[PDB]
Amino acid sequence: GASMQSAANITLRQILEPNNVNLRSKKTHIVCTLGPACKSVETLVKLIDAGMDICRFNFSHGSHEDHKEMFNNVLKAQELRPNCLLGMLLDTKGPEIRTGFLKNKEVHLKEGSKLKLVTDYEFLGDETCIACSYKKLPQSVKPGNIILIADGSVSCKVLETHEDHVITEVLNSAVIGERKNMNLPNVKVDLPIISEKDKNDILNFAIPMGCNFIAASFIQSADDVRLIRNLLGPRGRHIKIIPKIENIEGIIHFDKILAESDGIMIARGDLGMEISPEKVFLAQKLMISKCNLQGKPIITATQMLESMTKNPRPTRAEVTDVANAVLDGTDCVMLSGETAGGKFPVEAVTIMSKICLEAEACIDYKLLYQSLVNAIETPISVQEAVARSAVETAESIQASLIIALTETGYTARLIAKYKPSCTILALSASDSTVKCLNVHRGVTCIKVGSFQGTDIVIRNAIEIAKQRNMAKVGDSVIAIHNLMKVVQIE
Amino acid sequence: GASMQSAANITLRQILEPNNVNLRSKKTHIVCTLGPACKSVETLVKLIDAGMDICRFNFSHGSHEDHKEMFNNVLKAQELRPNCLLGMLLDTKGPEIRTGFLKNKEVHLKEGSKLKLVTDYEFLGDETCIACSYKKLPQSVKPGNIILIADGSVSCKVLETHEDHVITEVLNSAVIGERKNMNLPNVKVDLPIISEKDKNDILNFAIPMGCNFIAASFIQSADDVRLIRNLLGPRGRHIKIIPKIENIEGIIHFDKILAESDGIMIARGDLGMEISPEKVFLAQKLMISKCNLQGKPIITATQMLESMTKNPRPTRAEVTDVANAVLDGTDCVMLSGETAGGKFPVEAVTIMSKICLEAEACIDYKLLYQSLVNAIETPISVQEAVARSAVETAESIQASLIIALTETGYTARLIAKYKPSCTILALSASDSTVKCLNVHRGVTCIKVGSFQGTDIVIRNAIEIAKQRNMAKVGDSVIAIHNLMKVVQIE
Amino acid sequence: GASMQSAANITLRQILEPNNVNLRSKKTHIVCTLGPACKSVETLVKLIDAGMDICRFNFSHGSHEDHKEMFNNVLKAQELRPNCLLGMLLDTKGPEIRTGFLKNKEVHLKEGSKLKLVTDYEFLGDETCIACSYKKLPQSVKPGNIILIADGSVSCKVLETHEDHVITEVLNSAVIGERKNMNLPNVKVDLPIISEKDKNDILNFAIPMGCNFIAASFIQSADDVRLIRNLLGPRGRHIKIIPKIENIEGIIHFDKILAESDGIMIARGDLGMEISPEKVFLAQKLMISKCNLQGKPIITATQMLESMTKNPRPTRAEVTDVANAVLDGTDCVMLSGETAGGKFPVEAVTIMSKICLEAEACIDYKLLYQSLVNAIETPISVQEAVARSAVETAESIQASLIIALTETGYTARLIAKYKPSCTILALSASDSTVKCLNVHRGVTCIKVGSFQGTDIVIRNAIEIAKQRNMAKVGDSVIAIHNLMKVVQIE
Amino acid sequence: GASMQSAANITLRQILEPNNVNLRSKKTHIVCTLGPACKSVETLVKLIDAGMDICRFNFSHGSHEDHKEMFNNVLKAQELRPNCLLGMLLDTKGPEIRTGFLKNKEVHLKEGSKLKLVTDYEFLGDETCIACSYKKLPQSVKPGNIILIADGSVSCKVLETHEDHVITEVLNSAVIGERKNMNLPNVKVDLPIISEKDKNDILNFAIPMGCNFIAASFIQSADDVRLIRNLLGPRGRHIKIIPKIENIEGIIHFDKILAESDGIMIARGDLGMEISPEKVFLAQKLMISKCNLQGKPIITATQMLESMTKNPRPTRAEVTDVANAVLDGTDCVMLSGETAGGKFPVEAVTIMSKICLEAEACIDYKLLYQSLVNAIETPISVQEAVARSAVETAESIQASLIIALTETGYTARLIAKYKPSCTILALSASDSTVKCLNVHRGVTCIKVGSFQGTDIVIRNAIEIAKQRNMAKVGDSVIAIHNLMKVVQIE
Ligand SMILES: Nc1ncnc2c1ncn2[C@@H]1O[C@H](COP(=O)(O)OP(=O)(O)OP(=O)(O)O)[C@@H](O)[C@H]1O
Ligand SMILES: Nc1ncnc2c1ncn2[C@@H]1O[C@H](COP(=O)(O)OP(=O)(O)OP(=O)(O)O)[C@@H](O)[C@H]1O
Ligand SMILES: O=C([O-])C(=O)[O-]
Ligand SMILES: O=C([O-])C(=O)[O-]
Ligand SMILES: O=C([O-])C(=O)[O-]
Ligand SMILES: O=C([O-])C(=O)[O-]
Ligand SMILES: [K+]
Ligand SMILES: [Mg+2]
Repeated sequence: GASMQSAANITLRQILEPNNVNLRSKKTHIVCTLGPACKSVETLVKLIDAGMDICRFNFSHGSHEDHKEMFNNVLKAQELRPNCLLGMLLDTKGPEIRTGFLKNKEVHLKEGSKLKLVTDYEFLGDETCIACSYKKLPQSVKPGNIILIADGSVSCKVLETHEDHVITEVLNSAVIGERKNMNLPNVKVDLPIISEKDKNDILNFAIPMGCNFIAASFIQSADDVRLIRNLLGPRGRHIKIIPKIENIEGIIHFDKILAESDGIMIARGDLGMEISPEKVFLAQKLMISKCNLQGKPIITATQMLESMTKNPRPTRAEVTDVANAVLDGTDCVMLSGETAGGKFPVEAVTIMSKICLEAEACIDYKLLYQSLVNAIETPISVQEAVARSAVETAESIQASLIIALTETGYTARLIAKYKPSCTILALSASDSTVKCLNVHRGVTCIKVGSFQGTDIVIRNAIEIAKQRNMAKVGDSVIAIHNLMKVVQIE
Repeated sequence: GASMQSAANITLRQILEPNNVNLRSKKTHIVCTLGPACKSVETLVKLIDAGMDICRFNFSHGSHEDHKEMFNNVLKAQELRPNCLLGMLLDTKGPEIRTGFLKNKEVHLKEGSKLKLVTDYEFLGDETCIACSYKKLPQSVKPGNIILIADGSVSCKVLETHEDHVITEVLNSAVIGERKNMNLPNVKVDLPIISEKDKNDILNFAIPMGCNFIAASFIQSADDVRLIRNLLGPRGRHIKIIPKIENIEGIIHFDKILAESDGIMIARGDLGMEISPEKVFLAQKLMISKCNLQGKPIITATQMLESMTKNPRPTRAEVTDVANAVLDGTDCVMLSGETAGGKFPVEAVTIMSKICLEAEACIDYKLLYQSLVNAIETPISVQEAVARSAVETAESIQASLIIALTETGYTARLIAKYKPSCTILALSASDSTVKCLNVHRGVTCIKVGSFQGTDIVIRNAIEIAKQRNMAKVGDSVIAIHNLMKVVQIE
Repeated sequence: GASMQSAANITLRQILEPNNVNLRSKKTHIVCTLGPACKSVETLVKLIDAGMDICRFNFSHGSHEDHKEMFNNVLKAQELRPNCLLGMLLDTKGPEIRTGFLKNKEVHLKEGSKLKLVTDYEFLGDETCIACSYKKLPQSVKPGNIILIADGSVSCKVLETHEDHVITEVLNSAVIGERKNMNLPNVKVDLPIISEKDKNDILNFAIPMGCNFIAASFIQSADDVRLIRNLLGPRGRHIKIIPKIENIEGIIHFDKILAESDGIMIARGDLGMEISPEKVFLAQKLMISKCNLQGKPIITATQMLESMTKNPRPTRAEVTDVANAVLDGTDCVMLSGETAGGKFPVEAVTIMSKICLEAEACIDYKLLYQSLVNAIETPISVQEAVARSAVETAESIQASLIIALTETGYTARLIAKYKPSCTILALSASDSTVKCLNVHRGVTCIKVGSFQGTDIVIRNAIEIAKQRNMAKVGDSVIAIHNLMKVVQIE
Repeated sequence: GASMQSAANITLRQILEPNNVNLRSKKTHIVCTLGPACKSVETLVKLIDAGMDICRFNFSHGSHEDHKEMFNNVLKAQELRPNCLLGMLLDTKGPEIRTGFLKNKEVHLKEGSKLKLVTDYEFLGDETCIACSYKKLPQSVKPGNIILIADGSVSCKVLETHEDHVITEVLNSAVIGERKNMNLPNVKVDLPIISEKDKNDILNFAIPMGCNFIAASFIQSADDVRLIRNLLGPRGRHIKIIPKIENIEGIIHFDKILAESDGIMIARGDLGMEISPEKVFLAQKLMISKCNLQGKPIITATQMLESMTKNPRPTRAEVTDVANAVLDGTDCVMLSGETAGGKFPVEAVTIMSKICLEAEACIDYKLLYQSLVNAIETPISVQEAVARSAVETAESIQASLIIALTETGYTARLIAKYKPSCTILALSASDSTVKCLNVHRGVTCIKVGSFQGTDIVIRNAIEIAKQRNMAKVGDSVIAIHNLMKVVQIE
């Protein structure tokens, strides 16, 4: 249980006058799933200009080599955009059930047609016959059952179950590519949380490549989170674990999963295949509420701008979904197929930033802070109080920035919890910190020198803030490191 | 200048437990647009069972012939569903700009290909050449301009402009049928709000057929409402006027439009094409808030479950759009192409009812009553105070129903304003009242045969309520008629 | 414990413009202790005119015959004021320690002088030697102890202890009469809750004379209240038990005492002698809150306008004490020595009415209603719901009266709990009801005939209301009997 | 116009358990009027221990030499108590009307006795004839007029008026001394705001002796305040002007008077004689509410514990008066005759401190700060923001103190406005600041060295706070000087 959503203030002015502010000045961060549509350095720079903050590498697709290439192109895109430090997110395979490979890379499934599902996962399929990664499929499904494919974009009714295959009837026309996700109704999937393939993805890519986050697919318990932490060991001590909530067990054990985790991802695609589509908005709102209360970052994911895979504009529902995720209190929003395989990756990232800018602009921050402080039980730590004091002071004097000097990012995470109206400028001499803080709403990072003076580091930040149009002369800034001070910009 | 959104109480119970209640028990009413996909009595009966409350007739499509056949098949579906009293809504053409007629009724437009937009509206087009209703189109657009087609699901870049035609580039692949809506960028449309074609539809369909509402397209002022009211005359005195807000002028003059109107339609499709898409959510939240304060009913429309024109289940953004429209304070939600030309009309309506039930079970109704009461100024009339108290009493004792005895529907309209947790049972002898109240959230009507004893009317209504499983023996009911009484079911 | 005090609104015009209103129009009711100072029918009539609602007969003073003569003078006063129905309250002796009788009816005790305390209670004393009613006095005190007399107005330090007597030092100058109350420090009084004399006062005066309330001195448990209820028996079934909280045991067991009681008296005199004076204001604010939350009436008693026993004007502290008792939420305020023995009984009652009216005019009834409704947990009974709804409907339409037709008084008590801005006119055929309801803030009673109908009764009530200037033509009145109706005075 | 009162939290524990805490640890400060009852150094030392914070010298009484010997005795007492820095308050005569001098210095006026009131102020009166300071007296009052004496403790009905005297009837029995204040009914007193006697008192006592405050009698306008400021000149620039509101003119112009002043004194004695006594509680609450809003200090004065001039313990009304002034939001409470001429001055100050501590113990500081912040419009100055944050932080971490380094007292006043739960420890090099901040609730000063750094002054303060047990090992303290730092006591 929980109670929700931030108070809005909408004027005619907001609806009619254009919001010409920079797309990178927004508070909500964007997770972009990388793939063929945005592989080039040139597209990665365009995505940075449009508002990309975190890069998602889905290990359910591609290969280590193709992911290694995309990763290095991101590093080259960062050399072209020095004021942008991107977080690197590895999204695991986990205990997934997938469709197979295809002869012509795309099949055009038609409503009313029969589709045979085979267990030979090496088989290159076509619209008449496709493979399933799950060898127990014939024994697991029964005639009448609805197999869901690609976030439920395809529904198949089981007609007959055999020894090695299943005959289905396609219930709707859809075009799908390779290795689409699947859901088998009321089937207890006999698959480990961490497979040998997951182990090779984490140890042989995540740790050597320098990923900041592990988005663990299908987490069911706090024990699963500890298992990954242990797998990561001493070398991966700075890699954050973001469990993905996408099954009933993740919902039931949410509170404990959240306690062990470094943040959460609401994996609505697979979740909306497991539970009734109408139940997902409840699960979304509940999980955001809880995360906001614990000060843990949350990523709202999947089918946010779905139509944008084919159209340069989103539907009406898609706009409200992004806006309402922001007003619910999400730290991040996410783009999946819209960036990885769609026709308009840049225009998808662009309008998402515009929707975030609009939604953030009508939030009632004075009220938002009051509602947080009322929910959080006091006494609180000295660090939390000073962090909170910074947010209230910033709001009272209409300060442009909160500058936090932090090695671990702890101070910045504490300020972020109180959702200030202004940007948080986290200043750190750690490379993991400056990229890990990207998952927290409204936190912008500057990488500083390891043993540099408090006041010189603050002036260099003010100088970069002036250089980035974040603050002008005459403005006030809050500086925090246990103390808080108000500096007038000059 | 508004402030909004109701408080949600979400438990694990709500997420995980199946809701097995009747689809017609929901408070949010559904407007279905009728068309070829639901032309049969069998299908029209399935939509009634699924939760349809108001039938929409888009006079921009079909013919007077096709619409008469449709109207009469609804009357036939009602004979089979006597506990359901549907409202009939005529949606005007208005000062619209449309794509013309097609050779094979449907075309597959492809990304990067050229499209010739001609001004001869008799030209049966193909994927290379399509007619445009606004003869002034070549002199109205300029090279580089983005023409929007079918709620902006098709974007066209003007390459060159000629005397009688325009040459564009199809910026995305899309399949479109006949008479798709068009938006011309920054063009002041020289067309009347009420045309001769519109007058013929109102005077020779709406009045003879007995339409309960006029959804007036592209309303820009209160004088346009006054105009339709005077047009309707005495013969159409019980017909409600529902201005559609779908342009900048409709937004600017919203307050004056609202004051003259009988309710509002948020026509997001054409509005989303007129203003930047990211600004539609702002418009929607502001208008719902303003209507909620005035006690005027509001219909949230377009692209609510768009993906369901092809798939038997919606996207994650579609589910939240509906849920959020309900939590915003909308009275009705609408289906356009999802029921008119879609492949899954019955499943579209069904999931829409399920999302409404799920969102309504969230609302903290005691907090919602308090916020309405705080935002309204005391003193109010004796009539409003008694309606207000019926809602408060109903909530305090957890009453099953609020039974309103009303000729006009005014009492039911007042109770509905205070949004109670239980159903408002509106008892009227008037056929127009009974069918008009369908636009107010949570109002269910019984048509009474006479105006006998005040206690016989109430007793017979409880007997009907019990049979319909709305009320059970031992429940309390509130009866309002100026007084309020609490009655025990026996 | 609890949390408290109602919202005040002070304008300059309230401070400067005179309050010309009738003194009996106030909501807060006055309890006047009757004695030699107000024995005459002539004075009792002026006391009615100055705002007296309940008469207190202190059985610690006088005699049965003297109390009977006064009671019959109250009945003659009421014949001259037929619009005034006084409640009769018997205050029991209880387990009290009293000073004796005096040779000259008064003693002028001088600071520094020695005072001998004797145990022969038949001895008429003087300035040098006064009797004490507690035989165990010399064995109950030790040298250095401070004996408090007359609400702590006299302090005596024990110098020496002997078999049959005690020698003390008068610590302050004071003039005192006979049978003043006493407090012995750290003494658990070896006296019963109800003595044979208390039994005789109850059964031989309260039941035969027809008293409406028993204010029981020194109640320590719910067992004491049940003892009294059983002592009253069938003949005393309509007599209300108002326990007096005047010792630690009464505070410790307050919640259980309150549950059995029909109301509470904050007997601040003795309580102020038993506990530290600074602690009494805490006890008072807590008790009023607990009573207000239960809908049980409370009387704030003792030393409210003390200085007015000698002066025609009160002190600044005395005015704030009365005003603050009203804002705290007391139902009644009491005058003890101010009316029973003082030099200005009429001017004491006059100013008390005037402070009450001034403070009642500060109250924000909308905020007061909201607070109570928030504090009381739902579901509430249908009866309590319609009572609550009559309060809200009256405030919403600015109604002049709440007309409640009740036999037992139950309905009027339910309305009185939600503290309306307007008077509650209770109509009852029961003579006990009509006199008992006086202890409730804002309730005015009219005795109706047993065989009169609802319409006849509501019409005569409205007629009396016009005659009494309680309501005028054009005003709205709420009538409740389970239903609520709004009536226009014509 | 205003709305008010601080929310209480009372438990049985606070009522039954003894609070044996140091009387100088309270937040509310005490203003003591010095007179013959407390002339000795030994008594002044006991008054300091009992909780005296400001010394009032009423120049309406005694001689210039009497006040000087008194001031010197205060200076001597302060040498025995060095951890206590008292404020010196001069109370002017103003445009006052007084009773004359007596040949027995104290007379006993009896009820129903005739009294002559002469205009020759050189006459030594008895109970049959007393002098008046207003020569215009028999040309200002008519038969039936009630002349008031000594805060209205004596009422005098005019029997007849002549040329040099009047004949009145003593309406009550009272013993009075020399120079008692007087109020003439509906008479416009033709006297100056500051007389030549007031001029000599301000210029030849307040400036040379070093008074910190001037409580100016009967201030009517902002022009009167500006006049005193002009008189005080640059020599007395550090002297605070505390206007006394004791007339209709002072209430009508309170806002402009408050704007010009350094604080306010609610002079209830004369005020209660000018307006109806039942209206004084309205004035008190409105004025406190307003002063609290502007963060200006307010003193609640007269008859707070009046009965204590004769008794070692107070009335019930007196306890609620002090307690309720604290809960209303008063900075100081004052003692007049209780300390200047009474029989029990030490016990009066003791009980006053005990009531303060009790009232302060039930204040909800988190709710108080919330209400203050909501009542003050944003943006505010950086100085007010930081000060506000010191309060919020202190409450969040349960800090022991707020240490404010301030030269003028500006910082400490800004903190005092937000009423923290912990003591404000103001540190200043200035002697006037240290003795002026006493008028602000919860402020304690330590006088520091002028040429010492911030960090040496803070660690010295901590060691003094430790010695006084105002802070201890393990505590958090907030240090403010524009910044806020949280210091751990080690
Ligand atoms: N009566 C009808 N007959 C045939 N097709 C219809 C009918 N009504 C709607 N449609 C089809 O469904 C689609 C969506 O319906 P809808 O009523 O929303 O029309 P529209 O083109 O979007 O215009 P508008 O902006 O007025 O709603 C139409 O474009 C059309 O293809
Ligand atoms: N009926 C009476 N006859 C004579 N004197 C009375 C009477 N009632 C009260 N008094 C006088 O008024 C004073 C105050 O009255 P009060 O009723 O408060 O009694 P009390 O002595 O204070 O005892 P308690 O604690 O019951 O109030 C008494 O002490 C007595 O002097
Ligand atoms: O993995 C995801 O993001 C999902 O399933 O939605
Ligand atoms: O007309 C409509 O309904 C629209 O444009 O959304
Ligand atoms: O009996 C009383 O009223 C008292 O003691 O205060
Ligand atoms: O002067 C005063 O203090 C008064 O009148 O109260
Ligand atoms: K004076
Ligand atoms: Mg005075």
